[PDB]
Formats: sequence, structure tokens, C-alpha cells
Amino acid sequence: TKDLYELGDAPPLGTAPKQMYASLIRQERYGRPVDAFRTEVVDVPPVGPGQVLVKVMAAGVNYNNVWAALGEPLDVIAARQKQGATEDFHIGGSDLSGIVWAVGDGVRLKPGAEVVVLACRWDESAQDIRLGADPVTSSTQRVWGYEENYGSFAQFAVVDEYMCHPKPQRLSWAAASCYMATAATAYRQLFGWEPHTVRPGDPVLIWGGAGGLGSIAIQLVRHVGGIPVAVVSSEERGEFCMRLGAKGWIDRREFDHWGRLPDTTDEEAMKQWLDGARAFGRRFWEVLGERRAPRIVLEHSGADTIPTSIYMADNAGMVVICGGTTGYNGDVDLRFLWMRQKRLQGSHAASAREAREITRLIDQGAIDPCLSRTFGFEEIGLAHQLIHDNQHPSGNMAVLVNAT
Amino acid sequence: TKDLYELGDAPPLGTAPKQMYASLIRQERYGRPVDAFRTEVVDVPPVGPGQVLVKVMAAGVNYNNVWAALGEPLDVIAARQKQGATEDFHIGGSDLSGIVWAVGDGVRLKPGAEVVVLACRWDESAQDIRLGADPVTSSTQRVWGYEENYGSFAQFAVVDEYMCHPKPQRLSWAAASCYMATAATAYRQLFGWEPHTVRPGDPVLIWGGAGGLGSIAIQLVRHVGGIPVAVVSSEERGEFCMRLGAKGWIDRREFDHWGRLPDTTDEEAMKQWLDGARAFGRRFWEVLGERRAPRIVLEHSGADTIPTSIYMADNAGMVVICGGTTGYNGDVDLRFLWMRQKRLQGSHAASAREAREITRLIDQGAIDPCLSRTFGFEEIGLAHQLIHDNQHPSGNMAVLVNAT
Amino acid sequence: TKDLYELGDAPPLGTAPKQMYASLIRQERYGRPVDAFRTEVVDVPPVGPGQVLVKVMAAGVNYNNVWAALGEPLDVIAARQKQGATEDFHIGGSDLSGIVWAVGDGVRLKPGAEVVVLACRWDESAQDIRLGADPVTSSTQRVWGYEENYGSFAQFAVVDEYMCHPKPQRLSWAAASCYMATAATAYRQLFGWEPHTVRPGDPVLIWGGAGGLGSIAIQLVRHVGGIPVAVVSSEERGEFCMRLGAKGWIDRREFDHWGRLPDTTDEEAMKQWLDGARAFGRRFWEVLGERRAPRIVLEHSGADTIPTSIYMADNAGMVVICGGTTGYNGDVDLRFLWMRQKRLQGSHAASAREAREITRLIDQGAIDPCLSRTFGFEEIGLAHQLIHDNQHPSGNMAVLVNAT
Amino acid sequence: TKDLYELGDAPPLGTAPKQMYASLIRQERYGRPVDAFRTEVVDVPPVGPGQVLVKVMAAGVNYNNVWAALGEPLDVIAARQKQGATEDFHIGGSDLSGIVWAVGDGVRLKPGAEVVVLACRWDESAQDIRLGADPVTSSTQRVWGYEENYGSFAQFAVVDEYMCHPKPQRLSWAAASCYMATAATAYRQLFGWEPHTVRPGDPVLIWGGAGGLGSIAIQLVRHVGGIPVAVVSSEERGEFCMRLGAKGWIDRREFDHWGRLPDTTDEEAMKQWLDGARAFGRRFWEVLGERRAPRIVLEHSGADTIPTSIYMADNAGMVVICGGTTGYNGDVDLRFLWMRQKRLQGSHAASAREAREITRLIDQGAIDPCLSRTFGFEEIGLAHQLIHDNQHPSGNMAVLVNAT
Ligand SMILES: NC(=O)c1ccc[n+]([C@@H]2O[C@H](COP(=O)([O-])OP(=O)(O)OC[C@H]3O[C@@H](n4cnc5c(N)ncnc54)[C@H](OP(=O)(O)O)[C@@H]3O)[C@@H](O)[C@H]2O)c1
Ligand SMILES: NC(=O)c1ccc[n+]([C@@H]2O[C@H](COP(=O)([O-])OP(=O)(O)OC[C@H]3O[C@@H](n4cnc5c(N)ncnc54)[C@H](OP(=O)(O)O)[C@@H]3O)[C@@H](O)[C@H]2O)c1
Ligand SMILES: NC(=O)c1ccc[n+]([C@@H]2O[C@H](COP(=O)([O-])OP(=O)(O)OC[C@H]3O[C@@H](n4cnc5c(N)ncnc54)[C@H](OP(=O)(O)O)[C@@H]3O)[C@@H](O)[C@H]2O)c1
Ligand SMILES: NC(=O)c1ccc[n+]([C@@H]2O[C@H](COP(=O)([O-])OP(=O)(O)OC[C@H]3O[C@@H](n4cnc5c(N)ncnc54)[C@H](OP(=O)(O)O)[C@@H]3O)[C@@H](O)[C@H]2O)c1
Repeated sequence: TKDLYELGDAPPLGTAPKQMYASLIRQERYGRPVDAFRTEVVDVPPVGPGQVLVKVMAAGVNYNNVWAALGEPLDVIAARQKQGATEDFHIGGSDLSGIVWAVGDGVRLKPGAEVVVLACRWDESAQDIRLGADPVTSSTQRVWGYEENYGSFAQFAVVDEYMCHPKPQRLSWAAASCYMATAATAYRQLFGWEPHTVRPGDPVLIWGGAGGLGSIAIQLVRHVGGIPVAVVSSEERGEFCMRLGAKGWIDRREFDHWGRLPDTTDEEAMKQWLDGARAFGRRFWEVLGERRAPRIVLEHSGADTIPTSIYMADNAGMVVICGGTTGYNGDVDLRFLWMRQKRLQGSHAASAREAREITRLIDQGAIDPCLSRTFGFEEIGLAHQLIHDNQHPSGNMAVLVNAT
Repeated sequence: TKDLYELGDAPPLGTAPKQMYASLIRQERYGRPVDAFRTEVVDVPPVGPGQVLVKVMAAGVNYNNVWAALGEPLDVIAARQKQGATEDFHIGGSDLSGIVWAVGDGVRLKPGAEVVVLACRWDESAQDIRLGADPVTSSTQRVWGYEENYGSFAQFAVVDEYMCHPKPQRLSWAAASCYMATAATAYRQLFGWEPHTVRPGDPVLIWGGAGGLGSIAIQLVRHVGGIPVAVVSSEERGEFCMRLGAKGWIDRREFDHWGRLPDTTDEEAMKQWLDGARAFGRRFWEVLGERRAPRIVLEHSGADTIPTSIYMADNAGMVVICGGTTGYNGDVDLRFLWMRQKRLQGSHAASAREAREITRLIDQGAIDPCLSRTFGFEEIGLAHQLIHDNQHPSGNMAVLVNAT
Repeated sequence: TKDLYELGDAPPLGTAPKQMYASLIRQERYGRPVDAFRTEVVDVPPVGPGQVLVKVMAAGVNYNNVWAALGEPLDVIAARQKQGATEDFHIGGSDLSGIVWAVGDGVRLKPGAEVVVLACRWDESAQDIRLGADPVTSSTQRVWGYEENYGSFAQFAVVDEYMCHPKPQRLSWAAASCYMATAATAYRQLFGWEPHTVRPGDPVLIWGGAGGLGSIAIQLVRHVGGIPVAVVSSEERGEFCMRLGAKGWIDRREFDHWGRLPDTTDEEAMKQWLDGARAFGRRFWEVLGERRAPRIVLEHSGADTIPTSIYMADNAGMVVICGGTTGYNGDVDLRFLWMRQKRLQGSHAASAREAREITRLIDQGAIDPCLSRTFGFEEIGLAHQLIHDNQHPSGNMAVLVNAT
Repeated sequence: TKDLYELGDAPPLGTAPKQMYASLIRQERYGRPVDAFRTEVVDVPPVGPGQVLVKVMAAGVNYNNVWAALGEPLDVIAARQKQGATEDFHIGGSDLSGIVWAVGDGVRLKPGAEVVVLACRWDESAQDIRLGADPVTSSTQRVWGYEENYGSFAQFAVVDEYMCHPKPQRLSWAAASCYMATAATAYRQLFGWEPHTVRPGDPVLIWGGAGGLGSIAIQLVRHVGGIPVAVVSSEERGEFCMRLGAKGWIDRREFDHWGRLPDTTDEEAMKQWLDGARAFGRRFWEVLGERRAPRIVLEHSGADTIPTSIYMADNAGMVVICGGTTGYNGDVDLRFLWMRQKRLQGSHAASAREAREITRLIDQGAIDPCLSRTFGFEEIGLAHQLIHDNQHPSGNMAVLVNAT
């Protein structure tokens, strides 16, 4: 019976160790992700009622850990110490696959269970949830591993039972760890906002098709008989999108109207803007082989693309957005929005139901998680540096923890 | 049997006259609405299958006729002559009450029927409608009396049967003519976009509460047990909103952050903006008597207010907008939109179902059309000049045609 | 500091007493409700986390307590002792108004809060709820006060916080206690099953219009601009329905085709049945003043009426049922159901959201709880005997507990 | 230019012939389908506005033509002559693939277009449709080729443009003609009744899995990641269901509680019935590998199975039914229905949107039409005799018309 076990090792099934290895960010090393992370020994948090301790086999890589490593737009360690927190470190990571190792009171999962996690927490007793709100939209919702300490970049992780989903048996630990953040988010975007869900025959414009969200979105649209049109910044990435089932792709480099909308009273500026948007639209028609608009636009690029997305969406269509990679000003030409009765929908993460459904589709082989590269535990910094520099490969990445 | 009948007079019931009085805009008098309209004699258009000729008793006043009179943002007469049209005049008007006077083939309405109109046309055989689209959202939808010639500022008007709704018997001709454009639009905004419809207990932020849309919206929100908070620009208008059932009102003059959003990277500008939005939010809490956000925001003011509306809406809430009085740049802070999963919904006019439902509520006395002033046929110019100058009274206005 | 307080009295606010008065059913007095209940002193159950102790001011009367008193179709005390329960008595009651007197850990309500209860419990951690089920439909749902011991026929009652709703201030304790079981159930029936919810202009057939459910249903249908047609068994009861806003009423005594459906191959029997159903339908047309079918049928009478309800419902309409007063065989002629694409929907109780919404409408005066008679605590037996004998008055009844 | 062309031949593209070959039922040969049909020459009906004349390449086989051939439950020729019809024959057939040969006024399709038909007509100007009804549910809806004369058992057929859908290019004429009636109906059953549509992970009980509806249903359920459990009457048919993607199958011959429900007060009869239903339920659990209920039950067998279907459906689940092969008494135990809040939904045919969507899935290869046998034009009688005698093969059948 030991305080600390090496990675790959653990106390007897059913028992939590006092301490563990984890990858820590500290304020004194805020900056370039490559130098922000270091493996250290820390105390394992307590397992409360309704919680489990997971032996983490692999963990996913995420934009949010880049933010954490930089200390912007927020000093996570300081923001957390105000809440009354004692730790002067941050353990990130918001996707994982692993094995349930110990269980708290009231839990139905048993030690040995293979799980993947949806890295969202909420208060199941919240007033809004009680009166019918989807938990992920609760005032009490927060992102596990980013808005809270003790994420998945750790030998063991305490998770609430409701966060857990059955690991698809066909997947490696890395592949199972890499997908939930992007796949479940894309699934909620495309199928979570009635009555604007992808139907057979629907063209769907997918920004960043070769990226994490986009790679899952293309497969989902194809799977339901929709017509996925991907946007990319290289032929190589376009080819990846074709392999995933895209109808075709549009090279964003061939346009230069990207960015905020001019004042709608600036007639010359609007005419210039419209020229670019219409050129993009004609290219969309070309890829589609017909003069039709996308019924749904899968957004996340944000400021650069939102005006085009709004223009492109069909009458009674939806632009659904879960981020703003290029900036947070989403400039809408209200005329397109109201006259054609379009929906601009914000979306974030997924419900437990959605996490379970996308997991089912992945398990049955309808959808591939698109694992592109696997890192060792000592390479967490390198992995996030790649994302920081926009040099990460297409698809999703993973880090080995206890898995070999 | 005469070619032309004076206002108030008509051929025998069942028979269309060859000619009629109508209020005409001509290009040579484009400009100030007060001088744009003149009564002239014109040929009555043919009544085709599925159409009826209505003896117009009263007609509603509308922003769109101001646009028509100005010749901006479009020369309606020229835009229409390109389509191949022969007329060198425009007869506006997009709300009416009247009596069915003659019927085309296949029509179920009989002469004598008292009707009010939803001034929207669409092709009932349209591809999109056939595949399930709500007709008002069709690629084939257009506004009768504005996007088409021969509106309701005329002794008789040809309308398609599907545009017709039973006139509430309790209303004067003026009151029955004044309401459809605003009341049905507000009804679609508040009850037409599942799952974001007003429920008992929901706070609803209503811009322009004393205006046409707002006056109906406050009553509708109150009627279903929601909590209407009105925005106004005077105490007198606030008092009107209270009489309509508002919980309270906010004076927009007390804030100065109105307008487009700064670049989200401009930290000083954003902090200034947020200070104003939060001040507005605290005032909202005060009127409500509790720290809660509006679940639905009824928009139409547009550029000045949209950033505040987006900020204000509750998690999983909706900002629904049908115009842009102050401008067409709707600037969204994507962070508020996606992180709290908010919906920004464009809406326009109403479906026939919605027109019929709001008519039912008005008929049964649940909702008052808010007729504020009635004009004579020779005062159509004056009436629209008032709107042009923003000197029109609260509520909705009407013009007498054949009614005395 | 005393073990036991007389009705109307209590320990200091914030403190639970060791014992209390309650109205008990015991197996040795199973039978006629009038002799089944007796006031006794019992131990007050513990208040756990998330629970509160309510000082019960008044309690509602309910069919279910008749079942309990009879010992059919279930010996509640025996069924409960198998679960491992120790008590040899049953304290019924499934509606109450009262004052929060003591609170468990984690509760947001404070002592002094005036509440009414939705008498449904469920496990907020249930698997089905976690994956998106409405809690009232959970595998874990059960009726508080009937399927569990220690209901509201008691000086104090332990309730879970999620069961609580704010007592409308305008109502007496009796009126506030009498409504939730029927009003929230009717509200879920009529507004809870999208897309089949009552819209302005919809005719709605309401069985038992003068009864508990029906009295609320008529008001709700009228309130939203629907057209309520009530079924009754006397002119006096018809007149009550008119006062509540019914368009008119149908006397069920004038028909004799009630009951199970004949074999659909029995042509003479079907022709006889259809003759009665069509006669009922023509009477419906008469009350309505037009040849239209009800879009929604509010059911609960069950076996006698279901075949007629199914026949009557409009194309794409709904028959929604929450009980089977006359029997549990609901015989459907599948031809009417499939050819006209009708919905037969089972419904039970309400969600917390629905309980809160109907409470809001009652609070604002849109809906009256229809309190018909108030009893003293020693008359609980008499009150339920009335229901047993079908001699109870129209509307809803209540029993005073601590209220005077 | 000839009056009459042999099968396989036609006038020049764009031109309708005066006469055509067709397969006729006449009253004097009502009875066994094998002797009810005879090829004769008839006049081709006129092509009106919005209509097209299709050169029929192949036609589907259908239960409804058996009814027609028998003259029960209706003498179609007599029922139609009362409407004022002149013909003393009936040309059946309600599925077809073919080539548009001539077009009426206003039509967008061009001669040469390859189409399959949804054999439903409605009035696009109907009051109910105008106020929002799905056309297939209209008071004006009827089945083309059965409720109307001049179906697809004819060299040419007049169809309304809205009935037409693009023929999947990969399919033979026979395969394209065989699927719409069953595939679109099953698609509406499973995906047409929000919020009860098949989701990934949902078990679905499918009666008649090897049949027309069932064969499509199994594929659809599998495709969306649901778990299809088929009911069959032979091992051979079970094996077919496995090939289509079923999780497993249940042999209905192993149970004998099938049929109408006993009176719910008959305790011995109910206990016997429940024993059979529970045995069926345990077998369902076995096939599934877990103790779960089907969320959706795909019904059509009717009287024999409905009580079991209602018992089997999960809490808040749906039994959706489009026929009653075994009889029209659908006996519901209201206790299961209301206490567990289950939906019993009638469904018929499909909307145009649904026909187009299932066609898209078939075109893309997600779904196979399951063509089991193709007949010559002179074998229409034989084909329907097979169905009459329940000796037809699994899947769907077709008849060649102009195709070779
Ligand atoms: N729960 C959530 O809210 C949630 C979940 C997942 C992701 N997100 C957010 O969504 C965004 C995308 O995530 P991801 O995992 O898909 O990242 P990713 O793998 O980096 O993919 C994003 C892709 O967007 C494209 N892109 C970059 N700049 C662009 C521009 N100016 N215009 C158009 N496209 C551009 C790039 O592809 P090309 O260069 O080929 O165009 C890029 O690879 C991130 O901001 C992320 O934080 C949010
Ligand atoms: N089918 C459709 O799409 C449809 C239908 C109806 C209306 N609309 C559009 O909706 C808009 C409003 O229509 P309405 O009939 O209600 O007109 P209205 O009667 O003039 O009411 C609009 C009100 O908005 C308020 N307002 C004006 N400037 C504002 C600002 N800068 N910030 C905030 N509030 C301001 C004013 O009230 P206070 O000064 O008291 O704030 C004004 O009376 C118009 O642009 C109209 O064209 C569209
Ligand atoms: N959560 C739930 O599931 C829930 C909630 C509330 C009620 N329920 C159930 O719903 C049923 C009605 O409840 P309630 O509170 O409204 O009771 P109620 O006050 O007794 O009203 C029921 C009315 O139904 C009518 N009725 C009786 N026999 C009939 C017959 N053979 N045909 C047609 N109508 C008949 C009677 O009115 P006329 O004689 O005037 O026709 C009677 O007053 C009960 O079985 C109850 O248990 C269930
Ligand atoms: N638009 C519409 O409303 C529509 C559309 C299509 C079909 N339908 C109707 O739906 C029904 C089925 O159509 P289909 O095309 O699938 O016919 P089908 O190919 O004959 O399949 C029906 C299957 O049901 C099963 N069955 C027969 N008797 C049964 C019993 N007593 N209990 C349980 N299962 C039984 C049989 O399979 P096993 O012997 O292997 O169990 C049979 O092959 C027909 O009545 C048809 O008229 C309606």
C-alpha cells in the first residue's frame, strides 16, 4: 500500500492512492505552452457521493489549455484563489478515457468500468434545471478541467458519475480520449436545436472542415444524407475533407472580404463587401452543383466569417456557432436576418444525452474520432504549443497518461 | 351601371367597377410623404381564380409607405417597371378592413364577407412550401401593397383568398384595419419560434413598448402571465405602457452606450460599453423586483439596441427581431451568444395561422388593436409625414376609405 | 419546548417538533372512507438534505385517498411493509398549502416561506432524467402521499424542496391547498404535449367539465382563446361550466352507446355504436355553431368515453387522458386513429415547470382554483366518503389542518 | 401519330397519346385477385395545369389493390360512380417509377425527367393546409390509385407535379417503383412525430420485420444507431431481418395471448394476458441483452398486437401505427398509457418532404428498397393473389409496365 504509483501502475482496483503524478501549470511559468507544463506529484482530491475516481488512460488536447498556459484572457490560478482555493497550480485537461478505479456513495458505476467523459459540470439541484433547463445551459454549468482545477492531465481524476459515458471498445485509449469535446459539440450544433437540425438533402456549410469540429461535422452531415461543403485553407486539407465525405471544398484564401461588417450606410464599403460574399456564394453553388443555399452553417471561426455565414444561410435556416477563433465581433446584417427569417444560434459543449448519442454513433462505426497524433505525458506542452502556433495536424490529438 | 363610383358608393354587391379612386405616388412627387400622395382615378385590376375584390373600408398606415414616398432605399415604380410593369404610379397600403365585393373562380368567401387582410403573398405551389416551408418564409413571399402595386390605399383591392381573415365584429372599420401588420408580427415573434415562446412567469424585454409592435407585445406578454418590461423615451409613453399591462418601464434616454459594438480587442472601449449595458441591466432588475434576465427580447430597433439585447437575454433565451429602425448593423458579442447558448432570431410578418390566431384574441377582447388616430383619405400624406418625422402617436393609425 | 403541539400551534419557527397530529388509515378500518380515518399522534419524520418540514395549513382532497381507505386495488400498508417499512398506518394527502417551518442542508427556501406542493417525487440523479427525460415521466417517479407514507393529512409534512411552489398571496389556505393535483394535471394535458397544445380558435371537448380537472380545463381553454365544449350530467353542472367560460355543454345522459367498442367485424353492433357517436358529434356541432371537430379532447373518464373521444378528435388532433374513472379498457378504432393521424396521449401529474406556470396563472387571477367546500380535520373521512359516493360538489375541496 | 402504342412504345417525347393499355378491374370480375385484372385499352385522361403525364416504367404492388379486386370493404367502382363518375372500371396501382412524357401549364418538370411518385393527393388550397396542417393530414387528402381511378397499372398516368420525386439513378425501374408506399410510411412513423423520433441507442420493436414496412424500418433504425428488434413468424424471415441489421428477432408463434384485451375487471383473464405479455417482454430483453423497453414500437399489425405494443413501450415512449392487418380493435390498457405517459400515434403515408428524404437516403445507398420479385404486366392478378393468400415473399414487389 503506497502513497504514490508510477504512471501505468495503481493501487488495487477499488482503492484511491494518496498522491499521483499530474501535469501542472504554475504562474511563474505562464507563457509559451511548451514551457508551461511540468510533471509533479500532488495530492489526489477526495471522492464524494456521486463521484468516481478514474485511472486516466489518455487525455485529449484542447485550445482551453493554451489559454490556461498563457494566463489569458484569465489568470486561472488567481481567479480560482479568490473563490478561496488553496492550490497555486492548475491541472488542465478536459477530455479523457479511462477506467473507474474507486467510487463514492450512491454511484451505480463499478470499478473496472471503461469510460470517456463529457467535461461539463452543473448542479443537478439548480433552480433552472429543476424548472426545465437543459443542464448544459444552466447558470451552474462550467467546464471541468478549465473553469475548475484537477482536470485530466493527471494519473487519476475525480469526475461526477453524470459526466461518464461508456468507452467504445473498438477504440484505442488515445482515440477514445480525443473526441468528446469536438464530436459532442458538433453533434449538438447539428442535431440539438430543433427545428433546425440536419435532414437528408440539406446542404451544410462547414467552416474549418479539416479541423476538430469540422472533421466530425462532415461525417455527421454525410451520415444523415446531407451535403457537406467544407471550407479549408489548403488543397491537402481539402483532400482530407473529401476522404471524410465532403461534397467538395472552398479555399478561403481566394477571398478577402473577411472580417467585421462595414457600417451599413457606407454604400461603397457594403458594395465591396457584397462582391466578396457573392463570389463566395457562387463558389458554394459550384461545389454543390446547384443554386441552393446551405440550410445550416456550422460556425466557430467567428468574426472573420460570421457576416458571410449570415449571408449564406437559407431562408428559415440557421447559423450555429460555438466559438470565435478569429475574434468575438459577430456582425450581422439585420436585413438578411429578419427578411429571410434566419436563426443565429449560440451553442456550447453538449448535453449528457448528446454525449451518449455521439458515443453510440462512434461505437457503431458510423463516425470516426479522427485521432491524428498521440503524445507522451511529458509532451503536453509541445502538443499545446502546436495548437498555439496553428501547426497542429487535421483532426483531434491525444496524450497518453497511464496507457502505454 | 357606372365606370366609377364615389368613395362610400359601389356597384351592386357581386360586381366589380371598371375604375376606382386610389391614392397614388408618382416619381415626379417623390420626397416628403405629405406631398407624395394624390387621389386619382385608375383602372381596377382583374380578379383571377382564388382572388377576391374587397371594397376597402379603412386602411392601415405603415413605415413602408414612407419608403415608397421617398423613393428610397428603392424607386418602387422603376424597380417594378423592370419586371415589365406598365404603370407609372404606386398605390401603397398593406393593411385593410373591408367587405368582399366580388369573387373569382374557386373562392369559398362570398360577397358580403367582412375581412381584414394579412398583406403577404406567396406561391402556394412553391417548391419550398411543397417540401414543408412555412409560406411566409418562402423564396416566393412578398409584401402586398409595397413589393407589389395596388395596395389598400384604394377604393377596391384585389386580394388572394388565403390573405383574408374574419373581421372582428366589435371593432370599427378603422380599428380592424390598423392592427394586422404589427399585431400578427409581434405574435409570431413571441409565439412563433419554438421552443422559445413566452411562458407564464417569463420576463420579456420589449423595445419601443408604446409603439405599434410594443403595444401589442405588452398585452400579449401580460395575457399569458409573462412579465413585460417596456423601454420608452418619455414618462407619458411609460404611462401608456403601464395601462397596457407593463410591469414597469426603462427610459432609454438615461443611457448612452447605444450603437455598434467596439472591436472586442479594444479593452477600454469594451469596458465603457459594458458599464452602460450593466447599468441598463441593473435598471431592468429594479423594474422586475428581482435579479433575473428576460427570457425573450422583442427587437426591432436594431443597431442601437442589439448589443444590449444580446447581453440581456437569459441563458438559452432568444432575441427576436423584425426590423432595424435605427440601422442594420446588428453587432453580436459572440461570447455572450455561445457561452450562454442564446438565440438571435430574424422574424418577418406572420403566417396565415398566426394572423388568424391574433385576430381571434382580438375578437375575444384579450387584446386591443390600440387605434390611436384615424385619418381621412385625403390625409394619407399627412399621416405618413407624421411617421417620417417621428411625431406619430403611440399605438396604430388608420385611414378611412369607403367607411364614414 | 414540547414533544407535541395542538393543531394551529407549533414550536418556534425553524424548529421541528418530535411528534404531531395526523389523520391515519389502519388496516383494521379499511372500508368506507367515512370510518377509515382517525386522528392520532405520530412521530415526525426526519428532515434530510434538500428537504423541508412544512407546517400544513390546509390539505386537498383526492380520489387516491379513497383507494387507500378501501385497501383496493391495493393494501397500501402491506405493499409498503414489504419494502421494509415499519409503520402499520397510512397518512394520506397529496396536495397542501403551508409554511416552511424547518429546513434541511442545502435548501434555498427559508422558514416562513409560504408554499403549495406538487405531490410528485423522483430521483434527480436517475439515469433517465440524466439522459433527458422529464422528471415526472421517470422510472423513479411516484406520487407523494399515496405511493409513499406521510402525506399532507398531518400537522407537519416533510417535502423535498423541488416539490415546492410559491403560494399565491390572494388565496386562502384552503383555496391554495385544493388546486395543484387537478390544475397542474389539466395544464400538462392541454399545454404539455407539443405540437398538440391548445391554440386560439381551437375547439376542445372537455369530459367532466364541472369536475376538478374540467373546471380548470374550461378556464384554460377560454383563456387562450380556444372554444371549450363541456360534457356534464345535469343542467346545474352545465350552468357551472357556462360560468367558467364554456361555449356550451352536452348532457351525456342523452346517449347510450357508452362503453367498450364492439368487435369491428360485428357490422350491426358497429352501426349501432356509430349511430350514437354520430349523434354525439352532431350535438357537438350544435354547441359549437359550426361543423368542426375538437382539436384536443381532455379525457379522464376512460372506458365509457374513449371510443367517442377517438371518433371526435380532428385530423392530426389529440385525445389526452390522465385517468379512467369508468374503467381501464380504452378501445380504439384503429381506422379513425391511423387514417386521420390522431394522437392518443397518456399524461400524469405535471412537471415542476408546469406546476409553477399554472400557479403563476392562478396568482395573476387568470384562473380560479374553484374551491367548492372546506372541511375540518376531523371530517377527512366524510370528505372522501362524498367522493366515494359521487356526491361531492363541482370543483375542488380542501381540509383545514393548522389553518383556522 | 397513332391513337395507341404498344407497351414499351410511346408517341414522341412531349406528346400524350389518345389511348393506352391499362390493367382493369370490373365489377363482373370482383373476387379472387388472380381473376380480377385484365389488360384493356382505355382513353388517357387529360393533363391539367400543374399535372404531368408519366410514361410508367414499373408499378408497385399493394394491399389496397386486393381490396379493390375483392370489392370489399368497398365497391370502388360504385362508390366512385356516385361521385358522378362515368367509368365502369377501376385502374389501380399506387406506386410507380417512370419518365415524364408530357406536361400541363405551370409545371417545372420537363419531359424526360425520371420520377417516382408519392401516391397521395390533396388540395393545396385547402383551408386546413392554409392554416398550417401538414398536407397528408388534410381533410382533402386521398390515396391516388385507390381512392381515385387511373392509378399506375397503366401505360401512362396523370400525376400532379407535387407528387413527384427524383428517381434514384442506381435503381432499376422495378426497384424504384416498389418502395415509396412502405419506405416513406415507415420513415414518417419513425422520424415524423416529434418529439418521439428514433435516436441513437433507442431500442425499437418492429412488428413484421421481414415485411414491406419492417424491412425498411429495420434499416432506418440501424442507420441512425438505434437497436432494431424484429418480430417474425419463421427462422428464415428472422435471418432476413438479421441481414437487414436487426439486433435479433422474436418468433410470434411462441406466444398465444394475441388479440383483444379482456375486460380489465376480469382478474383471471388479465392475469393470463399479462403472463403472455410479460413472457414476450422477457424475450425482448433477451434479444436486446439488457432489461430495457423499446422507446418506439412500429405498429401495423393492429388488433392482435396493440395490447402488447402498449405494454412494451417505454415511459414517455410511442407506439406508432399505420394499419391494422389483423383487425381494427386497438385495445389499450389505459393504466399503462397514462401512468407511464405513453403515446399511441396514428400515421398514414408520408409528406412530400418525407418522401423526398427517404428517396435521398435510398439514392445515397443508406437504405435498400428490398425488391423481392418482379412481375410482368399480365401478372398483376397473380401478384395480388400472392398477397391475398399471404404467400408473398419478404420485402417489396413490382410490376413491369413499359420497362423491359
Ligand atoms: N464547447 C465549445 O464551445 C467548443 C467545442 C469545440 C471547439 N470550440 C471552439 O471552436 C473553434 C474550433 O475548434 P476546433 O477544435 O475545430 O479547432 P481546429 O482543429 O483548430 O479547427 C479550426 C479550423 O478553423 C479554420 N480557421 C482558422 N482560421 C480561420 C479563418 N480566419 N477563417 C475561416 N476558418 C478558419 C482552420 O482550418 P482551415 O485553415 O483549413 O480553414 C482551423 O483548423 C475553437 O475556437 C474552439 O475553441 C468550442
Ligand atoms: N413584418 C415586419 O417585418 C414588421 C412589422 C412591423 C414592424 N416592423 C418594423 O419594426 C419597427 C418598429 O415598428 P412599429 O410599428 O412598432 O413602429 P413605431 O410605432 O414607431 O414603434 C417603434 C418604437 O421604437 C422606439 N425607438 C425608436 N428609436 C429608438 C432607439 N434608438 N432605441 C430604442 N428604441 C427606439 C420608439 O419608442 P420610444 O421612443 O418610446 O423608445 C418607437 O416609437 C419598424 O422599423 C418597422 O418597420 C416590421
Ligand atoms: N395525475 C393524474 O393522473 C390525475 C390528476 C387528476 C385527476 N386524475 C383522474 O381523473 C379523473 C377525474 O378527476 P377529477 O378530479 O376531475 O374528478 P371529478 O371532480 O369527480 O370530475 C370527474 C367528472 O367526470 C364525469 N364523469 C363521471 N362518470 C362519467 C362517465 N361515465 N362518462 C363521462 N363523464 C363522467 C363527472 O361529471 P358529470 O357527471 O357532470 O359528467 C365527474 O364529476 C379521476 O379518475 C382522477 O383519478 C388523474
Ligand atoms: N400509408 C399507409 O397507411 C400504409 C403504408 C404501408 C402499409 N400499410 C399497412 O401496414 C400493414 C403492413 O404492410 P406491409 O406492406 O409491411 O405488409 P407485409 O409485407 O405483408 O408485412 C406485414 C407483416 O406483418 C406480419 N404479421 C402478419 N400477421 C401478423 C400477426 N397476427 N401478428 C404479428 N405480425 C403479423 C407478417 O410478418 P411475420 O409473419 O413474419 O410476422 C407480415 O409479413 C398492412 O396492413 C398495410 O395495409 C399502411
